[PDB]
Formats: sequence, structure tokens, C-alpha cells
Amino acid sequence: RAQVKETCAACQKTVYPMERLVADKLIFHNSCFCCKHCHTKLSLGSYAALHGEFYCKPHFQQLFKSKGNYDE
Ligand SMILES: [Zn+2]
Ligand SMILES: [Zn+2]
Repeated sequence: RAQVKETCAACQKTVYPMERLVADKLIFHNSCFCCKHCHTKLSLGSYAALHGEFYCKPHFQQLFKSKGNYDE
């Protein structure tokens, strides 16, 4: 049962309490969510997330043409 056993969506590993963060309602390690095109550790601070994939703002703009915003 998931109570104190959260499973991560950015690396699918069970997240431990200190690392258990919730970005965009997805529960994961604060340390793991990187861009799906480049393993850029964009975790918590400046990131662009999409259903399924976490993307860096530059790649998100080019590849998905969704958000990004890097003085753009
Ligand atoms: Zn993770
Ligand atoms: Zn990227």
C-alpha cells in the first residue's frame, strides 16, 4: 500500500520521505526529474513538465512547442 511508500514517476523508484517531493502532482525524488531529451537535472526551480516527460524549457520549446520561456 502507498502511504509511506511513494513510487516515483520520474525514475519509477520508491521515494523515501526526505526525497519525496511532489511536482505537478507527481510524487518523486527531488533529485531525479531531468529532461527526457537531455539528462539535465532541471528538478525543482526551473523546469518544464509534460504528461509523461519532464523536459527542459529549451527542449520543451523546440521539440514540443509548448511552454519553455527562456527570455522567450
Ligand atoms: Zn525518482
Ligand atoms: Zn533538454
